[PDB]
Amino acid sequence: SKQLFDYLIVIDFESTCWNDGKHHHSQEIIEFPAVLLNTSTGQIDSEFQAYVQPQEHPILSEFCMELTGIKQAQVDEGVPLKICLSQFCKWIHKIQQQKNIIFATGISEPSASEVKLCAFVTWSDWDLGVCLEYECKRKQLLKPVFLNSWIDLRATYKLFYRRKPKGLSGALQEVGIEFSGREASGLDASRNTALLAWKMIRDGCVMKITRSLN
Amino acid sequence: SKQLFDYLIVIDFESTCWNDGKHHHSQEIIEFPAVLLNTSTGQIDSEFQAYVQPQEHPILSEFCMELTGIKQAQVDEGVPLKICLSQFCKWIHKIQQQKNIIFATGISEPSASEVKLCAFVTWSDWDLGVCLEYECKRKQLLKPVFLNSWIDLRATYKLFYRRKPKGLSGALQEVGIEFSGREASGLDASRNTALLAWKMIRDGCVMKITRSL
Repeated sequence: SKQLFDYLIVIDFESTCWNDGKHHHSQEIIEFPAVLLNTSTGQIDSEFQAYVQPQEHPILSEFCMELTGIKQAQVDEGVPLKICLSQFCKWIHKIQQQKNIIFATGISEPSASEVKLCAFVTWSDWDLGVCLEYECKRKQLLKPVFLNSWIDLRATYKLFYRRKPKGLSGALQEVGIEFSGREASGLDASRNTALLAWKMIRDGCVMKITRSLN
Repeated sequence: SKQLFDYLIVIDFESTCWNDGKHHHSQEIIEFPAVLLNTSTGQIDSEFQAYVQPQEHPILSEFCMELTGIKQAQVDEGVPLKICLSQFCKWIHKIQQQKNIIFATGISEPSASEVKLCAFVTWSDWDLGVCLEYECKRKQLLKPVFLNSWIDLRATYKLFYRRKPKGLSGALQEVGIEFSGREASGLDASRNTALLAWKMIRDGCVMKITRSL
């Protein structure tokens, strides 16, 4: 099976959250992880991780610290989301200059092996379609335009293996990949999502864009 | 004090929820309540209630059934969300045929004629700005355009009384309205939210649109 993208960037956001019934607050990203997956070798050639300091609700709840495993001192040393997006773009620009990566849906010219097509992968459409999207609009921040299209890996998992998975853990378990300890979060969840994408590629799944916000 | 809107429609959604240690992002509406408040008389002239059958997670968790008071058989008898908006629009169309209500944007003056201005009121922006909005966008359903602007009663309470309320119950307690027992849910919570809005009108608060999409 021939893949369209030479690299995927897998992202699994962690954010503030509460489950106190009908009290509803505004959620802010607290961890911004990304792993660069090589669709030809299967390895992780580069990683990005930044803890984001919340501004509207800077105190992490016990439910949130229990769910994400993130301690208070980590978001206290972290940077606001605005600075985080600048750091992430610097990382994107770095991996472009190193691996000759562009973000395109296809080359309308004969293929040149020097250029590499890359795409963003998330588990659900929640990361780049809900979490980062509706937070940038509410804080009037500039969202990088290359995060407006991605690959919903859960939807890709459903139509490929022809079954409905019960979360990222359930999907990994059904294909024989079992991890130990608590459910991964942040950079660990991103690495495991990239493992699932690599397993799907080995099984012959061609990763295609599933959602666009344009 | 002269009010801008002649009627308010108060909405307090109930939705699926879990507390099983896992990450949960998409919630589905399971109760669709709405009360029509008369801002001049103080009465509730009409009500709407529909139990919505969830599709992505049709089995209500025990944490959800306990928190909302909704039993599994009620959403089993309920209708999908798509059908629910059609019933809600028929109810909107019905109160239009009876009370001559219109929904208009950028209203800088109370109506002085036969036509009556109405607006939607919810506690916080979560109901019409997060819950219904994301669920319609992910399910590719057509959301009624008149649900694109509303009155955040929590924000209106904060800037009017100049104090931080501890939830809808905390807000009611601070204005002398005290309830006992479990936290209300669904249609009961909508009536209690409309009670708060009526008292705020009595204190002189002019209800204004706070959010528009």
